[PDB]
Amino acid sequence: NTLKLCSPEEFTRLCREKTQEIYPIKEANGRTRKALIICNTEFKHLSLRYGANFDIIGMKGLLEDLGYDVVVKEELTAEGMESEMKDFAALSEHQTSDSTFLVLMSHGTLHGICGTMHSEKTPDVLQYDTIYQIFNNCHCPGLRDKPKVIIVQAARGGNSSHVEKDFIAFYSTTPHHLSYRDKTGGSYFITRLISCFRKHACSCHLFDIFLKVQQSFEKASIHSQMPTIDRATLTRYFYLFPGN
Repeated sequence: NTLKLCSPEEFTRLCREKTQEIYPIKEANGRTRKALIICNTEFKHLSLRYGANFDIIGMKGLLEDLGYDVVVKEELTAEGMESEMKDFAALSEHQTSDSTFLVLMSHGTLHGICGTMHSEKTPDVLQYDTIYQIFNNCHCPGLRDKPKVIIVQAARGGNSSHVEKDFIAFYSTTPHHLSYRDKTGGSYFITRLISCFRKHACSCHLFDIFLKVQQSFEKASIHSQMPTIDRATLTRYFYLFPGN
């Protein structure tokens, strides 16, 4: 419904009692949190992703209610996705932010996300691996020691050096499986993620929220779809303290 807010009190208490178990938060005055959504709907050779727009609008609304200014880029090739993420990684405003969310929504393969021109004769895939190199500590100084949260809405095979740390990835389903949409076309993963954030971001850290999303797919099955936490290297709890 609406994003529920953390009291200033509960904010200040947790930042004081658990200072070394929590990611530090910037107060909103000079804060410039940034978030990126990449979504491909139409494809040169692959089925249309009807309803993807509902997921964009829902997740842009969630991120804004959590204090992020949201960049949305749509219908990209793999090369274009690479280019936008590098431009996004280099943005001044990460210096005055405490975190980021990367939301990727397209057709997917086992190890990558598809661009608009992808086909098995004309492969146009961005490896998920490449995301980690673009945003790591070496190549994105603005987000060092800050949580980089990746949300991936995609099928996962159903299309018929220096330190890496402070990442978490939340995939809509498990490897080799598909993700499903309701009769209006909205993704179940996105719909339940949004409502779970809106109820619990005020009092739960990120990993606890992800887990409640996964519990809902056990309590209310959707075929074999099970959101998956992947390649997680967070070193502290990530509280959002909405409203602060």
